Amino acid sequence: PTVVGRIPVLDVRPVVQRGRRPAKAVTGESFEVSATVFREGHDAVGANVVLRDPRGRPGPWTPMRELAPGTDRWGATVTAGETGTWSYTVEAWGDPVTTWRHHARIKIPAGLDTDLVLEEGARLYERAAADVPGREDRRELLAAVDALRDESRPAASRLAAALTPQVDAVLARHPLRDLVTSSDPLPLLVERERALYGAWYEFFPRSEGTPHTPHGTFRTAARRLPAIAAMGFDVVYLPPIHPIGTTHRKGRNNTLSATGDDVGVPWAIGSPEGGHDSIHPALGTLDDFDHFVTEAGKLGLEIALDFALQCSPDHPWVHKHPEWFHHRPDGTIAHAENPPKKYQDIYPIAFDADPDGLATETVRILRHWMDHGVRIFRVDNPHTKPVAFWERVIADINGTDPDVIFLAEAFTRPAMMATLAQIGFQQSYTYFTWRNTKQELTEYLTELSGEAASYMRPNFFANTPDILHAYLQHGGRPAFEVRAVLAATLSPTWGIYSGYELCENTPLREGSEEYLDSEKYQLKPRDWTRAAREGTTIAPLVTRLNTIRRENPALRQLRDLHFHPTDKEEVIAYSKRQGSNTVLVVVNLDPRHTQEATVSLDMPQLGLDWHESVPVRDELTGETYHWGRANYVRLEPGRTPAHVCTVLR
Amino acid sequence: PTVVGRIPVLDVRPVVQRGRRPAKAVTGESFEVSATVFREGHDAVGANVVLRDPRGRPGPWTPMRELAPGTDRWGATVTAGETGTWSYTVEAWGDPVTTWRHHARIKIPAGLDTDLVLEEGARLYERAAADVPGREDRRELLAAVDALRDESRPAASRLAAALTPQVDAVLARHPLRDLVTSSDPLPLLVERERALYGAWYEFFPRSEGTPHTPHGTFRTAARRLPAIAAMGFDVVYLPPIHPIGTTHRKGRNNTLSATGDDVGVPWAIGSPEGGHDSIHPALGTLDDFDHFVTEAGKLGLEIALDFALQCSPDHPWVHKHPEWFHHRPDGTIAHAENPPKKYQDIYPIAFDADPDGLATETVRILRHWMDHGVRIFRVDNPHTKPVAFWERVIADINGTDPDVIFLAEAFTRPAMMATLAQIGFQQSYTYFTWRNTKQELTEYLTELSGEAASYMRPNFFANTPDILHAYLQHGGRPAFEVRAVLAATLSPTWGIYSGYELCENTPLREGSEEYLDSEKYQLKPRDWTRAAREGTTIAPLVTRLNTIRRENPALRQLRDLHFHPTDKEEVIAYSKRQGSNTVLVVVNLDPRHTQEATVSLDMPQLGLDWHESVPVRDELTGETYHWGRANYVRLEPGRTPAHVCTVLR
Ligand SMILES: OC[C@H]1O[C@@H]2O[C@H]3[C@H](O)[C@@H](O)[C@@H](O[C@H]4[C@H](O)[C@@H](O)[C@@H](O[C@H]5[C@H](O)[C@@H](O)[C@@H](O[C@H]6[C@H](O)[C@@H](O)[C@@H](O[C@H]7[C@H](O)[C@@H](O)[C@@H](O[C@H]1[C@H](O)[C@H]2O)O[C@@H]7CO)O[C@@H]6CO)O[C@@H]5CO)O[C@@H]4CO)O[C@@H]3CO
Ligand SMILES: OC[C@H]1O[C@@H]2O[C@H]3[C@H](O)[C@@H](O)[C@@H](O[C@H]4[C@H](O)[C@@H](O)[C@@H](O[C@H]5[C@H](O)[C@@H](O)[C@@H](O[C@H]6[C@H](O)[C@@H](O)[C@@H](O[C@H]7[C@H](O)[C@@H](O)[C@@H](O[C@H]1[C@H](O)[C@H]2O)O[C@@H]7CO)O[C@@H]6CO)O[C@@H]5CO)O[C@@H]4CO)O[C@@H]3CO
Ligand SMILES: OC[C@H]1O[C@H](O[C@H]2[C@H](O)[C@@H](O)[C@@H](O)O[C@@H]2CO)[C@H](O)[C@@H](O)[C@@H]1O
Ligand SMILES: OC[C@H]1O[C@H](O[C@H]2[C@H](O)[C@@H](O)[C@@H](O)O[C@@H]2CO)[C@H](O)[C@@H](O)[C@@H]1O
Repeated sequence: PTVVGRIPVLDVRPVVQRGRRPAKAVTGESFEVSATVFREGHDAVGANVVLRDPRGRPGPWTPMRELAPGTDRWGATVTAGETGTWSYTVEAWGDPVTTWRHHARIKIPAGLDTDLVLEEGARLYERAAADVPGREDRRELLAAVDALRDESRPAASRLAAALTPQVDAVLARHPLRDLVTSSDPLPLLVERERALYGAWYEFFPRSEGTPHTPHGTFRTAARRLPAIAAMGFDVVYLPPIHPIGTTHRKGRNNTLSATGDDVGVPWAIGSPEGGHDSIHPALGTLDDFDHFVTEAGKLGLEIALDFALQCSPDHPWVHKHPEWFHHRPDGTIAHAENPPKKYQDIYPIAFDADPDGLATETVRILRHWMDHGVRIFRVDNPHTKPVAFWERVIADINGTDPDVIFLAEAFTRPAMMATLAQIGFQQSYTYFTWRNTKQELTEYLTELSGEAASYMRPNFFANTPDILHAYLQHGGRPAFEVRAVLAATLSPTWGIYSGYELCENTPLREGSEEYLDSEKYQLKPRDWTRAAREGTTIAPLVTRLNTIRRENPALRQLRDLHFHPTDKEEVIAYSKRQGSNTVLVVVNLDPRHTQEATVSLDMPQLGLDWHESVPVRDELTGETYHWGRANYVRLEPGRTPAHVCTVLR
Repeated sequence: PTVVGRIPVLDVRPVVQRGRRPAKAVTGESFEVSATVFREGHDAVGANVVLRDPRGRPGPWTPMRELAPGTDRWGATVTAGETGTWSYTVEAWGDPVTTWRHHARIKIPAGLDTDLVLEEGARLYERAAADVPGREDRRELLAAVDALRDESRPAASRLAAALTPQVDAVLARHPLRDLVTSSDPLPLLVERERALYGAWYEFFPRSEGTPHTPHGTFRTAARRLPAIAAMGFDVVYLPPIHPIGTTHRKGRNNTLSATGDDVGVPWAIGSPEGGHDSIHPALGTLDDFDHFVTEAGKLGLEIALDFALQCSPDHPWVHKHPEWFHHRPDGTIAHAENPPKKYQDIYPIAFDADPDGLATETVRILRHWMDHGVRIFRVDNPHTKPVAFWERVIADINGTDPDVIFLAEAFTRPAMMATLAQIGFQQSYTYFTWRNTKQELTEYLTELSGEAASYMRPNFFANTPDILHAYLQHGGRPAFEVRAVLAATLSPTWGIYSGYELCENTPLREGSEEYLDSEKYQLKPRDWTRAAREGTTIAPLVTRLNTIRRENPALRQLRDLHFHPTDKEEVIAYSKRQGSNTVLVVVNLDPRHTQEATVSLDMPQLGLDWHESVPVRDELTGETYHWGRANYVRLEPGRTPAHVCTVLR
């Protein structure tokens, strides 16, 4: 057996890990399958994609086209259906009819061998006719065969009868394919919509309490849910809900020693009261949690729980499984670190003495929470545990429960970030927060919407408890408005951490990305009512963004994205499409100064001619414009951060 | 069972066809193996390359280094030995000693836990000692262990005793490696020196005849061999040596109808006198050929025969194997083409009726010529026969005869060119002749010396019978001098077609790359003696170039190559290295005007400091200079094309 087939079909993409891990999609998502296809000699080739579902059934006729002239790179768009493990193959073949046609068009006017040429075409068309199941379509091709062979008619007339639109239409649907050659199948893991698309809201239940009982419970924290669903979110991400240790507990503002009433950091998991399978007694009981989850569901909210594989010094594991920790020679366990950040309040796990015990327990924990309706886990700092540990765990859980979604909070280097997604994390946190210029934003989203989309699905949290960017610190409310538009229009999954709406932007100190008086170390009650009546919240903008996303398929996908040029460095423009839905966005990245610019649209990239002028609606205001090749915009910070326009049908 | 190992080692390179075809080397050739290596958490990793020979034996300790900070990309150089099929693995591991050292250097001055830290280092070094086979080296590490544990000594003193050069030296050779993880093996095909390195001379024996018998024979053509060996060539490439057909024979200057004396084109193979396994009767017999090959061998010349899988209309195959041709409905066979070039004098082979019969016969033919000492085949237009056909043929021939070398004359698109090498062609013709500007030359050689060197070995023919470039037509002798220098210094294989030395540069007409009165269609006798006495030949330059190549290992490899900047667009500078041999070349690409420029050497890329001034010798003249960071040159066309300098040790 040779490595190349009769008709070379090489380097099929997408490919992950040389085919050892699957490429990714979700239900209804489209993406481009490509390959390098060519043949010996000078005759024409064709190619098509054969997409096979989990039961092995082939999809529709999906012909490919060469993507640029002389490159021999071919592509076609395919669309995932139901969830599960799919496969894709590229078939390449000689296209003798295209070849003949080319030669005929030249030879026949030139009077060169007209009878031999026309007979050769007749025999090609007959072979094509012998495969066509339709009787009418067969009749049509035999009628052309007859015409081609009618030696009483003029050459150019005979030929023209084989080149009619209705002959072309038959041949486009049922082409004569010589020497069909296939690649080896590549795998596609198709998952549920939410893996790609969803809006996320993070908050700490404990901060939503009362004057009598400041430490909120699941019963009191439930009252925040309706407001969260009303802002248009689909997922509520909770920090750790377990008991919190006392030894080395952190006080307010990341101070080393807690005082008597300090609540500590939820990520310092575990005490004599319980570990990762338990509920912090101040939040209530498992039954209260079930109530929280039921009420979330009725509002169309799924819960994502935080999963942090680490322990406070008081976690039961410390004495029950000492070999899950690395001990120094005096028996002590060094506290966890991410230099120059220190986590004095927790111990890191050691994985190499009892990897089987750790796997078994981890998945029991996850299954416990799964039995209570948590189908989405936000995994804390996954890059500080072994990659192969996550690979085995996710495989074990998705083996019985494929719907479960894991989000990797890996703010680390590219290689680890990529690899974590490739070994099975459905979603990933990203570098979004550190992309604020037009050049940074354009470069990064080109990367994320390109080849990386075959393995990574990004979750653009405009802020987190650990990340308050200088852009927001220095920008104020207009900056919060911009970042919200960007996140919500550039990724089909975005998120905010509670307080973002209120434009909280006081840092711990100059040049830090920590908040001052961070909610990680203290209860942080918020006057939601006042903010709403005094209009000091960007909650209405947030709500509108999620509505626009729910109303526009283009914003619920990642891969179709194009950046259109402008004459201003502060002003950025882009478009996204899904079927006939097209969304066009123009953002002023300057939060302090009004910017006026000219936006030059790539009209073909919108599916229009250059001279066309088509109507749009700015969905933020309801206002209408007529836009084309070049357009003046004027964006005043505070009044408008951006135009988020749909192209009107 | 997981795809990722305990310590991630990913995307090992070189890789060809995802591991389905081997990466390439020759004996004594060095190249970089790389991989992406990292781990969970913050501790250090290390990595090494394990090269395994055909009998499975591991090479030496070959430690890798990260190639750029923060990239997680690691590399080391390896060197191929004997010929055959090898394998390479990258091993990745935790490097606990580097990690410990880092922490110690900080903690010990800071007075933090000095006893615990020093004991932890002691126990690492003890484990390191248990692996070390050397007794002296073991003693050295245990002495450090003792020092580290000597609680009577100052902390910083204890530490310093574990960081001495002689401790480092032991640890560099025998490191403590945690959690060793390997990539899956990748294949390497190591072939003989001539596959990469060699100088080629093409001529037509029939042109070297006598006044009585103008049509030269193998006996008369042999007289040219001594002069070819004296110019320093290693390989003589002969056009087809078989009988030439009569039907549709071409006349002089590619005219359609031959007249009574016209000899025709050697590529129009076959007549009633014989086919591809026969000798043209006007060249003599097989015994005469044996004499030619024997005399070539005594002069250190190997012969490459042309292999052109195509027929004249009078080849016996036409009636013996009609199913090896495609016949039109009237029974005729369309003559071969490469549009807009037509080959009326030959029929192309059809491969799909009797592929097995074509394979069997092709390899019998090659083996015939092999039994007569032809161990190199120049394959004519391989891209017009199926890629899998070439794969099967080369594999069959190299299966029994691994020393045989095949050169692909595929002047075609990148995909086919790349693939033909990857399926087993040892060498390839290239775009060299159409790369004449500094930008073209720099770009193309960066490509050839980069990733493509894992599968493709280039053969830079400065001219061929089918390619007389405009640069030579418009440049005259100074152009010939430049192109020679380039070809000979940029590739470890180069070549010329007879008459190049005489600066023959008259095209068929303006804007053609054909020679006027081309040797393909006529006997072309040359007064070699007169040209030598009158100095109208660049044979002395050619000879000097081949001597320089024979005297300098740097020019017998491809992959080590760097372009140094200059302030003149017409002047190009580059360097190549192999061990302590460094060659530096500066060429004036302008054949009409003197050019003066400043050449700014990347001194580190030469292995020197910026301020250093190294002596060089221009090997073309014998003159000596002292060169460094910035150097004035002045290059007068006709007097000097280039400086070809060796850096003096
Ligand atoms: O006949 C049309 C063509 O004519 C002229 O081209 C010259 C050229 O200027 C000469 O130097 C020489 O070209 C060499 C190249 O130097 C050499 O690299 C190689 O070419 C290969 C390319 O390097 C490789 O990329 C590929 O080319 C593709 C290419 O990527 C595509 O873009 C596409 O090319 C089109 C051109 O864009 C288009 O403008 C025109 O080209 C003119 C050109 O302007 C003019 O100066 O047509 C082509 C579309 O067919 O297609 C090609 C694939 O065919 O592969 C090629 C080699 O196949 O080899 C050539 C010559 O052997 O010679 C040409 C004239 O022969
Ligand atoms: O001196 C340290 C460092 O401090 C400052 O970094 C800022 C930065 O300006 C902020 O925007 C943000 O950084 C983000 C990045 O925006 C984000 O991309 C990501 O960074 C990743 C990179 O994308 C990726 O390339 C890789 O980084 C490697 C890098 O390729 C290496 O070249 C090497 O970088 C060195 C730099 O040459 C040097 O400038 C300095 O870095 C500064 C930085 O200039 C400055 O603005 O030192 C490093 C050598 O340590 O190393 C890194 C790997 O460490 O992976 C990173 C992943 O981090 O994420 C960061 C935030 O993590 O925040 C930082 C504040 O630290
Ligand atoms: O109590 C443990 C630890 O939690 C925090 O750090 C988290 C952080 O919030 C996550 O976003 C990510 O960086 O992982 C960290 C560890 O789980 C606190 O900020 C930290 O001070 C605290 O010690
Ligand atoms: O005899 C056929 C054909 O020979 C020449 O074309 C060659 C060319 O020289 C080869 O090196 C390569 O390109 O393939 C061709 C045929 O094998 C002549 O140039 C041409 O006129 C002639 O028809």
